[PDB]
Amino acid sequence: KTCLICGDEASGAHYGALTCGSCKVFFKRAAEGKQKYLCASRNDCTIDKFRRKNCPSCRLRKCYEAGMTLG
Amino acid sequence: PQKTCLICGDEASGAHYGALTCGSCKVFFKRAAEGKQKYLCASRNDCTIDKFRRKNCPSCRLRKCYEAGMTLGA
DNA sequence: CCAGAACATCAAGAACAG
DNA sequence: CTGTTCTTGATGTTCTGG
Ligand SMILES: [Zn+2]
Ligand SMILES: [Zn+2]
Ligand SMILES: [Zn+2]
Ligand SMILES: [Zn+2]
Repeated sequence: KTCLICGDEASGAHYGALTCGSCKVFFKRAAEGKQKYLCASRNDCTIDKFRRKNCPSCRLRKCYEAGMTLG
Repeated sequence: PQKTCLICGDEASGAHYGALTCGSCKVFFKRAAEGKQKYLCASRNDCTIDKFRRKNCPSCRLRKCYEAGMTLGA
């Protein structure tokens, strides 16, 4: 019943596994406009309801990594 | 011959609340400075703040400030 | 020159529309 | 569900009085 990216709330399957409302919207806007998001630390940046915004780079790869795509 | 931000690195504005800050940094501080922002760091309070990633970790940023010795006036 | 106020952006997460 | 638009907090850049 929970997201597999941020771990918050699941809304359904989108471009792959379960995602939160935002993780859905994020993944697209993100992977499409190809923006080299660079982590600010050591890439392990824990992502969740509270922090997911803090670092697109880490969030984004968590997507590809946890299975996700555009088609 | 260029003055640089002691916090973000962007083009420095002036001596604000304590040090050579960038435009935003000045403001950024004052706002959060005294307020319940409750910013949360991602990793270990040791991120690297530069003009293009200052938005990422507020916590670290502000902390860097307090560390650089900024202030409002006690 | 600087601390603030005032006016202007960005972008994330929610609410919609098809 | 997926594509698009709206709302709003967090930020940024100008404009002001002392
Ligand atoms: Zn999520
Ligand atoms: Zn990160
Ligand atoms: Zn700065
Ligand atoms: Zn941080």
